[PDB]
Amino acid sequence: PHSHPALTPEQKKELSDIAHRIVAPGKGILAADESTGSIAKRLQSIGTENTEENRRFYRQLLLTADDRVNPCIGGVILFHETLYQKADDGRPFPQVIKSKGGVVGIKVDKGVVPLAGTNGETTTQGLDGLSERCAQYKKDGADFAKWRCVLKIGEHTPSALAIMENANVLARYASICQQNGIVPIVAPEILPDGDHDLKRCQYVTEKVLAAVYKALSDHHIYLEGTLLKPNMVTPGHACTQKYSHEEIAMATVTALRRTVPPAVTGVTFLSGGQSEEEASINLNAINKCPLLKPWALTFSYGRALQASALKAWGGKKENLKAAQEEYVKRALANSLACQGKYTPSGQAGAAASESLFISNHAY
Amino acid sequence: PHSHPALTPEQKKELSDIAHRIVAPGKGILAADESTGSIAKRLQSIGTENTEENRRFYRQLLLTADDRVNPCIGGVILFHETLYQKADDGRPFPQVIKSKGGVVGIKVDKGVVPLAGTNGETTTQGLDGLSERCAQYKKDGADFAKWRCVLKIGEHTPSALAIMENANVLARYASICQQNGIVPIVAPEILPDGDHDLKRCQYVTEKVLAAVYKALSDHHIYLEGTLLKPNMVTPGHACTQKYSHEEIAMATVTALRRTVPPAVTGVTFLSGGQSEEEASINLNAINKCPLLKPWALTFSYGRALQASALKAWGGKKENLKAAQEEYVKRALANSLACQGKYTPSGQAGAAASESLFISNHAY
Amino acid sequence: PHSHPALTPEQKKELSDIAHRIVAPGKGILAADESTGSIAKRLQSIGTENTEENRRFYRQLLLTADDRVNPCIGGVILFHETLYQKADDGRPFPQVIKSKGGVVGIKVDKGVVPLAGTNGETTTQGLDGLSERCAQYKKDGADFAKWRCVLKIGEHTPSALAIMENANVLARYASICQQNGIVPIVAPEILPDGDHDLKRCQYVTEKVLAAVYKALSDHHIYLEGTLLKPNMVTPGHACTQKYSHEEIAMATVTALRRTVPPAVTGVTFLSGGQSEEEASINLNAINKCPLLKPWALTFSYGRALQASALKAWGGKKENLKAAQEEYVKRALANSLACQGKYTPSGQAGAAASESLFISNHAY
Amino acid sequence: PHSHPALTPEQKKELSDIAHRIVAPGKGILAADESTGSIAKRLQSIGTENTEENRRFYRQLLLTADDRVNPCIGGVILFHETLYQKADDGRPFPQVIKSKGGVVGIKVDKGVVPLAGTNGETTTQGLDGLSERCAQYKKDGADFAKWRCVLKIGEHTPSALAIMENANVLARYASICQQNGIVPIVAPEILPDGDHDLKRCQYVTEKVLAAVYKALSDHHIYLEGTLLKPNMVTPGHACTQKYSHEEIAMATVTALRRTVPPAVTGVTFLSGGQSEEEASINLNAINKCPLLKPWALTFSYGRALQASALKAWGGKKENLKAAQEEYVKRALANSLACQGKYTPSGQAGAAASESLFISNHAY
Repeated sequence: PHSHPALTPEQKKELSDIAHRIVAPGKGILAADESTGSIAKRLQSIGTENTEENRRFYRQLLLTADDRVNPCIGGVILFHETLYQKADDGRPFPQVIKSKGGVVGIKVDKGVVPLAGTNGETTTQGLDGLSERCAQYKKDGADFAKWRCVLKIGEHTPSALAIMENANVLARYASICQQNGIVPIVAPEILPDGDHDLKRCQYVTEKVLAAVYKALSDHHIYLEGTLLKPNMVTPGHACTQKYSHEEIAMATVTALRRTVPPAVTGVTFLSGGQSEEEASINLNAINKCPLLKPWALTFSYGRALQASALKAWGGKKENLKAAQEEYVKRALANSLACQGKYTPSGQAGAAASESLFISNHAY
Repeated sequence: PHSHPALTPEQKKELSDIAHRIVAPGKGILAADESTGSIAKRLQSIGTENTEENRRFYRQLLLTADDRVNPCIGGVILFHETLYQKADDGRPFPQVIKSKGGVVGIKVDKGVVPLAGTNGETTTQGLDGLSERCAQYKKDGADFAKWRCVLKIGEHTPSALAIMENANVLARYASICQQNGIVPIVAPEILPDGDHDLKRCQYVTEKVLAAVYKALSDHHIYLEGTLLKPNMVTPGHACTQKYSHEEIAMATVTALRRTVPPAVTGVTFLSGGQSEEEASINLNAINKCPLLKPWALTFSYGRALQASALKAWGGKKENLKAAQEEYVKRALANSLACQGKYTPSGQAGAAASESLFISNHAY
Repeated sequence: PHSHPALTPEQKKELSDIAHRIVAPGKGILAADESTGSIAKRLQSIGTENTEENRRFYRQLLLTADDRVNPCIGGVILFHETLYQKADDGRPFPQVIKSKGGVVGIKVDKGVVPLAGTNGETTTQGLDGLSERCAQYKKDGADFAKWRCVLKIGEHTPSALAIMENANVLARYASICQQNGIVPIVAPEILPDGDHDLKRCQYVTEKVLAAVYKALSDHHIYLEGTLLKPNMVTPGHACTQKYSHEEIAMATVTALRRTVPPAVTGVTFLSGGQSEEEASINLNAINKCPLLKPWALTFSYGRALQASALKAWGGKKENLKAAQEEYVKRALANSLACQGKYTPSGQAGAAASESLFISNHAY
Repeated sequence: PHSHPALTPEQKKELSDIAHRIVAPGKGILAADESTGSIAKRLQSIGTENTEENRRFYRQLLLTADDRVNPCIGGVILFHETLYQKADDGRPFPQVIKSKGGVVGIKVDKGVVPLAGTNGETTTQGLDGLSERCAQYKKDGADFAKWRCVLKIGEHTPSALAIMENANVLARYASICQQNGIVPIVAPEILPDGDHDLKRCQYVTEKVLAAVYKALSDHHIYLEGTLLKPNMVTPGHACTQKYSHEEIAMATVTALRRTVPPAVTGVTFLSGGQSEEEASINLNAINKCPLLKPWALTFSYGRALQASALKAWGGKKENLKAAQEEYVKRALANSLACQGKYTPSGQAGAAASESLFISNHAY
């Protein structure tokens, strides 16, 4: 085929600049774009209600930390509502993140819907009018975006149709984003559920990353103006055989090494149902693995960067300072891990009180 | 490759029923689903401004036609606004049609959107919420829907990307429609512009369809409960090469046979700017073709049915008899054509009616 | 693709004329292409000497079937060896086939080879220097040729790579043939092995059939000059449920209706371990299935038309006239079968055969 | 999809070992696999008869030089013929090559065959018997194989079919090599013929390479035990534009970086028709590209090493030492180039080269 410049060289420069500012060495992303119902679950768990004012409050907390976290966070992923929310001193949240030293992010997908004739599979929707939302959002104060899809490993899942769909739908969204100066973060989230061991996870991950990078090539997306946010190679949470961080490190680096091109600027690992300490330890391990790593390997933790701070606040407005402090600490730990310079804090077991959910309820 | 029934015998049986009723021998489709804008223009050229009760009376005129049209009409495709309009007595339009023996349909796409670095090509949107909307429409009166995808022929069009995407989006629309118990029509309209010859048009038509039914397969579409709305096979509007209606017939059926599996219940053609008489002549020829045709070949005419009828409107109820019979005659002509029973009927009348150039400043 | 003629109108016709003459009403193909090894399996199994002469005799035995067989046989496929073999009357085998009114065909494939990473599934080799061979074969008296690609239904098979590989390989073989003026017989044979039921067999047959034709489109294959040689949709040879001949028929017709374009001239069927009369019953049932099938449903049986003949023969040249009559008998039956006019006296038939699964000793 | 191993750790390791040995710092590949007809091109030129005698003596001349270039050549590819020839010492050529400290490789493909419906595009053959052959070659001393794929850019080429077909045939070739302990060097050769610009070539390159590795994924290939032999991104032979060596590099490295997985152990650039001098200059430049280059960039040159050495021969025995020192000369400078340590840019205007398409005679 032959030439048809989708983006101008000027636009290309913009995307590269931004995509590169986010994944700077030592920085990572804080994912605080949880939807209304989702976050409602968090407030219920402690003893707090889920009101507008409260939401505005909790957010303001993580967002008002001291400048220790400044060289640690390259970006934050906000929820639509939060975008137009003001601080106590009247400062708009988007601007307040700017003052710290990071870029504004915004979730844009409109939830997953089911696929007919598949063993409980889904694809994500939300393309209708996307470009308009992006032009407006760029104007309002956001620079990049996050779009998620959900795949699961099982007997004979994911399906050819599922990997096919999501990978093309992700490329589709990506194209739109760039035409509006928005760096797209592609998130091919695989479920850590099941009795599949580590081997099966690595196998599934590769074939996915292959499917996603081909779809993007066909779609003419500017790789340098993108980011990848995948799951680490890990067995099902119900799996029997335990593995070491070294094995978890090797497996993850290997799959990416065989599927992610060096044009890609960064791989931002999500939390993935892991506790705070595990997340950090795995991040450090991945950045220690003796293999050639051309792209920055950082994090994009949601609750993995919160947990403590959450129950620290506990609704009790007076518990503010202590909470914020806990979170700041978790930020430093990660800043160190993404650069292979972190060391464990404690080998006891203060991690997750709802870990494997199959035996006797959850929400 | 493990199957999963997206539909049960009961689900299937229903979709297969609605499809056979609309394409029943003699019956064709009335596509009067023009958007508020597109119809505003149609009205303005006869002293009628873009006002609701105008376009509500216009929709009523056609709908309130003498029972002679009952058989000619298998199905009527409506728009959101019209679907919720009542006739001058109290009964809503869905019921006016149902009492006449036709089946109700609804247009559900949300227009087109520019593509990822292509040659001015596009893809169609409208998947968000489609699911609930399909159920609300079912509850309200729609038993079938319409989605339109537009292709273009050129030195490098349609592109490989173009074909793939437009085919994937139609299949996703199709599935969701079938779950909600609504028959989905697939309309992959190629453009009749440019100086492309008949062979060019035919050949392009062949690639796109092959990929379409192949896309339908991958999503597990119940072929028997669907309708294909293709652009008839003809050269470009700028072509200087004359062709008989016979040649045009051949290119059409030949193209169909090679890509349309016999499971498909019916194929309804579009006009494409061609005069209503010619649309009827061509349609009649396609049906007189010696080649075996396993699927019904009828019509879905909008302009080719409203042209003259509207052209004979002056203001109120005066032409509310003159106009009706006009469209009635056209229904009676096309009903014969879908049966190879349309006597040539030499067009020995006044000029064709759409946008006729008597433009200076009259009287 | 703008439009690039890969075949001329002159070229096309020749293909379609040969393609049609083979599948005329009553006609069917005799697949006596039992290779040097595969024949030994059925020759030196019963002690009969495996030798070129004995092989030479056997063929001429079937090839001398009087004029009664003529109308029943459209074409005969031979092994490379038999092509260059003459008869006792000094005449070379091809000339005799032709004087009978049948077309001469030959197997061009070079056997299957396993794929690394699959669960026992294979692909086929044999394209090297095929054009050269096709020229020599046309030159030598051959008008058509066949190539087989075998697939298997299992726990997780067939795999996407299986479907993809065998399908794209068939399309290549076909385009080589068409250029040399050779009618190709695509043969996606799915083996009846495994404890899978009827519906399952239909499902995996549907996807395999959708893939094959999409590939041909991409390769610019002329469907009007080809023949499809598939297997019948039946349960595995280890199923617990018995089904009626009407079921296998309805399952077979519906599947083809959902995948094969009306442009395809004919479909030749495989025996697949069926009894001679069982294959006969089935072929007759498919021809009377109330669904509208647009193609010629005929046979391409080998063992099913040759079983009794070998046995009747006994290696004694003195049983000649008996052995032939066994073949002739079967040809007639299936001649009546390929057109739904074959009913055993009484007009009621046998359903099951083995039943070593549909009883008590299966649980 | 489902997990299915193809190679054991035993095989993987051995594969990586040979691969890394070849693409070692300072080492590159000598391509002396010139078929009888190809050899007859220049042997006739240097007044020497085309006989196995001098053909043997020529290849010998290349091997029997001084060990000053041993660190230079890591691999040598020959023709089937030379594999079983011997030197004046009495020992076989592969012995000579092994003792000299180099890996023996052989060409397995059987030329290019034309594809119908295309604008003069081909695809390679050879797969038949491949496995049996490679087994024979390895036992004989061969360790790596070569397969040439051809791709010409044009106003209508490469076509999807050309890119699809050719990529899968390479995946097939590799898989078989792996199962036989042979390291497959895949090479999608882009042709410099045409008037096209530098950007156009890069655009196509990126598309091709994306399709190549995608196919490698589905076929379950071990990329660590594979090598890539691509062309450098340059303008067409009839391009009226002038480009600087560094600019040529940039474009080439970007194409690779945008599509090639870190897993790929080495990238052996093909001569492509440049003068020995610039072949080294461009390769040299490519290594000075400040962008991250995670895979060895080296050479796979034939004429680019033998060119001057041929002139210094012309079928004479008195010039043994003569011709040799020219080869040693060529090899060394390229070892330095593969290290980015070859004399910088400057020598571009003392002699210039064939570029009549850039003078006033191109109008």
